[PDB]
Amino acid sequence: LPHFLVEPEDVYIVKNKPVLLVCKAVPATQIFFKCNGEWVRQVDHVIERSTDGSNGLPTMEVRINVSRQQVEKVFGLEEYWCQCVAWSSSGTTKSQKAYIRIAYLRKNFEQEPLAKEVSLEQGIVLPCRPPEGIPPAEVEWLRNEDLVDPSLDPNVYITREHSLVVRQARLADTANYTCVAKNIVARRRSASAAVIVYVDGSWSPWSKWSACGLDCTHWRSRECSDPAPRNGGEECQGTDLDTRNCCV
Ligand SMILES: *[C@@H]1O[C@H](CO)[C@@H](O)[C@H](O)[C@H]1NC(C)=O
Repeated sequence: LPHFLVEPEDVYIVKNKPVLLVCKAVPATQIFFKCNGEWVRQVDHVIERSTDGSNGLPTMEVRINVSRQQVEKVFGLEEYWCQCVAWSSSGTTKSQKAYIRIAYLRKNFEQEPLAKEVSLEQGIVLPCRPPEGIPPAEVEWLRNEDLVDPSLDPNVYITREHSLVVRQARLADTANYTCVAKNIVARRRSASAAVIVYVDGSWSPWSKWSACGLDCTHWRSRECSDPAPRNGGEECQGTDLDTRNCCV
């Protein structure tokens, strides 16, 4: 019985360029391809006959070119497939069904990231669902122009559901985040989502009481710097100076 060395793999049509399906078996006397329940012509087959290194048995290597027009013309229930069959003195053998699909990628995203307002300690999740296409598109994130790398920082990482997760604000500051769907046919960039990191201003501890001056009054100082109000963040609610009656 013949044993396959090289089996036909699942190939995709990029643009309109032909695909090659390599098939090799040992021992082989005759080798033919069967596409969608129909045999391929002998002239279309590119045969390669050679003697095996391990034992004195004939080895055959065959390759067929399948164009874009050949795939799209076949209309039915199941997808375009090509199975390689090998012959010998003992019997026949069947290889794995290699599925040939026309590669594509849509323009409209299923889900795009939106603008979010977050504080210094709180964490945010930026969701993204890439457009439909065969094979599925890989997801890459951009912080403004620069590519987001999850290996550089543990606080910034991309989940299995393509969403970007950030747990802090100083480790990932203010930036327009855009989701990029990457496929062999086309690269699709989503709309930029403005992520703003605000610092809510809270008062600093009270200073020491000043000496009792004239008109029986003494003041105390206060500052809005623990933490200081940055970006959109709200200012400190209260007074900068506190007056109290204390003398002669
Ligand atoms: C996003 O870019 C716009 C200009 O196109 C800018 O005005 C805005 O502040 C940016 N947002 C962030 C978070 O950088």
